[PDB]
Amino acid sequence: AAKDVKFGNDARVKMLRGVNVLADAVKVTLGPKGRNVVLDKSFGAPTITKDGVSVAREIELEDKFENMGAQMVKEVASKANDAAGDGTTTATVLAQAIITEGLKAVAAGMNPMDLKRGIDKAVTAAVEELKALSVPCSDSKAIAQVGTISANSDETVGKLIAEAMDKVGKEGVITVEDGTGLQDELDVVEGMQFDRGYLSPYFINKPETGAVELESPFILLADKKISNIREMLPVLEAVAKAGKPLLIIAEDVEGEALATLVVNTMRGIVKVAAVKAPGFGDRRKAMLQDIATLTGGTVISEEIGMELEKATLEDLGQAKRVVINKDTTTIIDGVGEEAAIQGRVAQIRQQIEEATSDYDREKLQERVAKLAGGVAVIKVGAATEVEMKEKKARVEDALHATRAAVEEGVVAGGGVALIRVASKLADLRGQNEDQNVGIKVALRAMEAPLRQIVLNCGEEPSVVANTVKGGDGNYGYNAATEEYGNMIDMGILDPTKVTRSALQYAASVAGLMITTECMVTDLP
Amino acid sequence: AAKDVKFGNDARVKMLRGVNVLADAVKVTLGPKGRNVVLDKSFGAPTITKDGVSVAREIELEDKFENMGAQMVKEVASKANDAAGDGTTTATVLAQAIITEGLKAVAAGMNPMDLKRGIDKAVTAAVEELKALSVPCSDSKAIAQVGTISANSDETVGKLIAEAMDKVGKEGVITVEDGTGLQDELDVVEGMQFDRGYLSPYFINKPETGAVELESPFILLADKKISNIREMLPVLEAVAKAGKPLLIIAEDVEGEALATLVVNTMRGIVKVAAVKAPGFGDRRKAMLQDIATLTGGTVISEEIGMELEKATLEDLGQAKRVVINKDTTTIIDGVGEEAAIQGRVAQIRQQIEEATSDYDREKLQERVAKLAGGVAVIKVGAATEVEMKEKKARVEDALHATRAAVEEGVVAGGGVALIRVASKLADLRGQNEDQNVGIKVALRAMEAPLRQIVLNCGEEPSVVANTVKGGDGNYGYNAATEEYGNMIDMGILDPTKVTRSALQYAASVAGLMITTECMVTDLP
Amino acid sequence: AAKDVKFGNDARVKMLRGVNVLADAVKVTLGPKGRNVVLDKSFGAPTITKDGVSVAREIELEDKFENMGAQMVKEVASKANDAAGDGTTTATVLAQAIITEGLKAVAAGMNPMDLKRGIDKAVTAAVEELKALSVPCSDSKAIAQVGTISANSDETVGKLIAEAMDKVGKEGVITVEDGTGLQDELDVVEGMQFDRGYLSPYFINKPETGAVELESPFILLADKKISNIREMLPVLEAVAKAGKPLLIIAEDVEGEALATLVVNTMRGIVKVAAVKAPGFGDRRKAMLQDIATLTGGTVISEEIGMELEKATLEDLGQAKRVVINKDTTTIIDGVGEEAAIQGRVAQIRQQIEEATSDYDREKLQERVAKLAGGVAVIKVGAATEVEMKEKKARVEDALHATRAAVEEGVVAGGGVALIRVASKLADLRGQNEDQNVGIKVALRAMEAPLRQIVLNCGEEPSVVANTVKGGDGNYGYNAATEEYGNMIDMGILDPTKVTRSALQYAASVAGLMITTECMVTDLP
Repeated sequence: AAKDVKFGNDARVKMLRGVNVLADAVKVTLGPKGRNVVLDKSFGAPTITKDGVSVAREIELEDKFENMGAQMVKEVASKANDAAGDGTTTATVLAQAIITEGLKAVAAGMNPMDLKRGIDKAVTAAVEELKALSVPCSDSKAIAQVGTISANSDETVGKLIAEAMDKVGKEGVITVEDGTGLQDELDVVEGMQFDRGYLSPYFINKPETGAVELESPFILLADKKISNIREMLPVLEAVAKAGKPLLIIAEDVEGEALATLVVNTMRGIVKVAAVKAPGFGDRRKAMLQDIATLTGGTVISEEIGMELEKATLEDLGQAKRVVINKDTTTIIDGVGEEAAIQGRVAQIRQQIEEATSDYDREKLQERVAKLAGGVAVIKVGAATEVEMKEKKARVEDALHATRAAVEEGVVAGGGVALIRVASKLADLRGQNEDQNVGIKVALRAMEAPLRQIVLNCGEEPSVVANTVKGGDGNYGYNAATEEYGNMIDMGILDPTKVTRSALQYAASVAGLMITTECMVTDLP
Repeated sequence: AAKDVKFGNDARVKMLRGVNVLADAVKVTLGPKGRNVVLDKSFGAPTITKDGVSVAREIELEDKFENMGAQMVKEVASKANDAAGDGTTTATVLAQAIITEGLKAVAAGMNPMDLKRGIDKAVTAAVEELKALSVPCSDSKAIAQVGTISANSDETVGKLIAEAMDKVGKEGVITVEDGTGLQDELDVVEGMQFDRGYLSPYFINKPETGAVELESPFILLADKKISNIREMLPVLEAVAKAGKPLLIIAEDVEGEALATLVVNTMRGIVKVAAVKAPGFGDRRKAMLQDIATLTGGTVISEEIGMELEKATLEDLGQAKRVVINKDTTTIIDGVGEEAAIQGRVAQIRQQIEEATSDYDREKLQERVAKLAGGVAVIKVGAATEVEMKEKKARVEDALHATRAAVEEGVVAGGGVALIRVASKLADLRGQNEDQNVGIKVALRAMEAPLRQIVLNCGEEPSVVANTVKGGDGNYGYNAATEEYGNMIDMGILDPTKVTRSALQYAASVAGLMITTECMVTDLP
Repeated sequence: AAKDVKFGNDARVKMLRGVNVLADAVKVTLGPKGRNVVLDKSFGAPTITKDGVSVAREIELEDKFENMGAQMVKEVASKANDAAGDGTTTATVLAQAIITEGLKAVAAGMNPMDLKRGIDKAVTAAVEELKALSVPCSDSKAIAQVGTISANSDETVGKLIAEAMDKVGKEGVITVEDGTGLQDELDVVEGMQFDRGYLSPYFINKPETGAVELESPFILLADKKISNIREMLPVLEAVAKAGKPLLIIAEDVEGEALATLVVNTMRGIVKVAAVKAPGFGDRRKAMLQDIATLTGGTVISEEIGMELEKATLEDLGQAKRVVINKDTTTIIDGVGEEAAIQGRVAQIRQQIEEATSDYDREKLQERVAKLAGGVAVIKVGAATEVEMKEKKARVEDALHATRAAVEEGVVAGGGVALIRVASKLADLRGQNEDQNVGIKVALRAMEAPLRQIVLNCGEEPSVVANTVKGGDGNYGYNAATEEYGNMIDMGILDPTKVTRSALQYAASVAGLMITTECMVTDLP
């Protein structure tokens, strides 16, 4: 369509107003004294969140140009989220900051392109700086501190999380769902288990709820359904022989097998029952050897060198016992050597370091966790729904933050780290003057986080910042207690990684943004 | 789409105007001197209700922002209803209340987030408080009082309700339907009975209307239909032998079977007839063992280790007699040991405490009531339809209220309970000042219910409230009689559970709401 | 539709405003001190580029006539891209330039048609001129210089490119993809390899990730799928005898074959496995002889004078070994004489020089590179996405530019070359006066590039231009260092070919454009 082009200052200005609106709408939610924003929804009821990125996304401006600037900055808040799911708001603040200044300098008559570089360098610099301050977050305490700090100062959270991690381990999986009650709840799965119920409800062992407890069973794995393919009695009778319970897994099982199966297990002929494998072809199949191997079984390559009956009783796997309901199955413990275990695990290392990451390493580690480690889930408590949301939301950030803290350590919160590394680069210079300004600009913006925080407390951003800059190391203002001191001893930690991503992502765009000289878009 | 963001005061105000509209439109219906509201409907004729939640839902504002506010408070009114189906209006009032004050304090320049905490704490407190005053509602008298009080002071109601509960028991099921005449009517089903008529209309025993009364029959249950599968005479003749009438249940029955059956019961060979089982597959089948075991019969696992004829006359279950029409069957009594009865009941305990609640525990408790207790239904009398609606409505509120009072006890109505526990927390304080205000705010709001009721009587809300606050325990104003006294002895009872939910749900949202600093929505 | 015709000056003016808009919007991005532009997108986020042609495309004007003018000049910026993927901005500058002056001269009352010729001639001349100064770019140093200068002065780029070229050779292929990290990364494939993984995952030789390494295998090539056509064991067993591993290639393979194949390679009968050929019918088949001939194999003319088993073990090709995962296959080295190699290559010469050029000579030289040379890929580093683009973008430009400098040499950048050849034609004349102006016009415009560059540095375009014109040979202003000197010694090189296309394409349209006397289009 016919366009509307704008150059220089006009364009910039527009762009900036755009940015500001977005920014301003995200600032409000920064820090312990951060406030909330309400996002409307034709869908259901409006949403109340303090999650910066959540906000960002909803901002769209009528002014095509104002809008563009907004639509750009929006991505820092975004990328920041994909990186480590937290720090979003914070990040944004820095862009807002950088850009403002930047533009002011371009308006000053400097070459934007050098400004950019000056900034870029000043940042590359600022990063090593942080990696310096980053200190390992390893004890459960520290971890509880980041979770807590992340969840807008909710101890219960960090506390819970810390626990989970302390249990499921390092490669143990952790997820959060809506809770039934109003209290938060932590459930931890032990050993091997999955989401499959029994097809033979009649085959319930001891307890109710479909509770099956095949004492010392022989696990059996397949690659097809069993309508009338019931042929396999050898294998079957082989255990009727040993007189041990039997667990089964495969594409499925028709009543033909079940029926007879019912009365067999009934008459006391053979205590047995079966449940379907995971889910999709490559899925389920991809997950069985593990199972077998675990319990010491011999998966049936219905597709390779094997067949139905085509298999001995010793091929089966063995485990202490099992527990099944109409939706889940669990193995108490399949006697299978660690040489096998860590083995089946070791081969997961390539699966691990994958160029797929998102979705891959996900369902991946899951098994990895079930394959020796543990799986945990958290149920968030809330009276309302607009509450469960917000709540469960913050719970995840924290969940991520901790994950980031662990892999990349932490540094002093309250935006002191940055403010601190800024002083450290007070002597950083570039190829030319513009560039030096470009650097100064950035350093200057690094005070943003801190003083937005302060401002969210109705206090002098500039006065605090000062006294804070006067200090050393981790001397920092505690907005919550309204008194200075050691940010770390006070447990106000920021996972090094977020602080870093926020600065990078922020600049990465701000940088470009301030080098706009023309803008094109459609007509009103 | 292009948005419209609003920050601080502006946003808040709008939000509040929105709340108010909603609230105000729901207040009007509070208390005995509560009035009605009319909800238009393109559908048919307008609706006239005094049900707060019914109203809330209908409120939508043109001002995107005023609307958001309303869309939010609307949820308290809602949740309150999912929780215990009553107190809705009341709940709302508190929010309205909490928010008003809250905002005023934010305007005062206080940190909203502490305000929130202050409130939250003040509430957690207020709750134990109630759990304190809650006293067991067990006698039918009390139960009639909550029903009555619930149904805007209609004794006939509480009266009827009390009766029902007194009959069907504790686990007996109770439902309300539009009645035929103008008088309310209570029907109570005794023993076992469902909604299936006879396929063989010709097989009518004694009375008319298709009235069947097979004396000392043999009940038979299957899992299939019988077109030409008429093969089964062994089992048949076995009874022709015994000379007893026969009842049948299964997926269905074709004339082939019927035809022959007709003349058989006719010529006096075998007095019999049958009727289809419950409804859906997993439905009906799920409901048969129960039938069997009861009368002492052996359901036919047409699908498992069983077939047609394959079953002895002894497998059949027995009962005194039965009564069927063209739409309902009923077993006078199937001699089946209590070992079996309570057994089939005890195993319902897991079905009971189910993470399904809504829809599950319903049809569930139903059978439960039929497997020992009793079932009841109420027919509401009304000349018109616009009446039959309102009437029948309130009837349920009470039906729920009672249910709630039973399980969670009760406390003094007139919003005295709250006003009372408020005084009890006159010394509650929080971590900082803002928080103390936050608390104070909340206590202050707990006078809302009471003084709205008063206002709904054209009387000094503040004057009453005072005298009421001067009193102790359950001293309370009786809006209806316009005179003070003991709220309990007067039978003005509120099921503890509602009073509690209304406060919780109300705060839960209100709290968040007063921490709004920005709002985003689409353009006008 | 009803039209709107405009004649002479009116039309022209409109047409010009149109051009200017477009032009002006592309100028901003010229040179090291070039700035960026933002192209909005309803799609996702806005785009930030410095790529002239990228911009051009987005420009459309509301004024039907102003629009036409823009729609015209737009093609120079365009064609310039199809020609050598760079110089786009620059080209545009010249048109803008030529047109302006031209029109002014038509307004001067000259015959436009001669103006055109004068220009055309002036250009043909200027071209030989360049071809004169063009000097061979052959050393890696020079090659990195154009890369670098093309990628807005990024050495890392020219550096990287220089290397790749220095590896893959002259006919080696080079491509750029988004990298994983933030660092740019260069990967170079050695020998023969394509994008096909193993269908027999179980057939993983040594390493994980599905790593197969058939040591000294026999390669097999076919023209069909092998479900049950398993027939061919003579061929199979043939190698089972020689005890060598085996690689296969054809339409496909079904389990029937795999399954058995599995246990064979398992039992240590015959270590083998297979992977599908390239892709489409003509495709895959097109690429096999090459493979065969390479390893010294005999492709199976399943469609001609051959069949399944119909083929001896000696038909098979042989290679050191192979490397396969779930996605790619690679031959370490098929022992195949060079008489064969360069032969299968020599025949590619006709394929090469083709009238299809685009898409033809692409996938073409690919094999060519794989049939003796080497394949290379570059991964671009970027924190954001809006960065990864711009970055990766320029990277290609350079990738192109080099490609051009090599085949057509280079000349002095900073638009000196042109300004230089301009002085060389100071005595060029044509058939009549108008024509002489036509020439003069053109020469005059060749200062455009230079002084736009200067202007993008906030400096006197005319002042620099002078001092630069006062110089000789490669004396030129260095915008970046803001100081004059030898453009070549400074490594500021422009692939001769681009400079030429830019001038040509520019004039080609400009010329015509200035001979507009009427314009037709639709009504507003």
